[PDB]
Amino acid sequence: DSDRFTAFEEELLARYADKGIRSVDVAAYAKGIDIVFVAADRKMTRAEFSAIASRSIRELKERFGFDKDVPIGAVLDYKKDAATDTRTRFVLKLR
Ligand code: NA
Repeated sequence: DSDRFTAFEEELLARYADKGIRSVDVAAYAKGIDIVFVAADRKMTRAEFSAIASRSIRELKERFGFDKDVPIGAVLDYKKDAATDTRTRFVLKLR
């Protein structure tokens, strides 16, 4: 149960590691689900992130069977390392 999304997260991490992504988390709450990406840099444009997020959300929905009425969004954070506080770059609104 705790590991429901782990394999999926690991797959996405491995796919986007070359783009500075260091962690991926499927974060579910009452009103929606977000895929939370953490990068070690600020190089990705919004348009680039938006494409990565859109594909990951499509994949999430198909893989876990999330109905069309389940809002899903995505977040890109910049966290350089464990010595540095998180800064959020983009939040794509639950669609
Ligand atoms: Na993770």
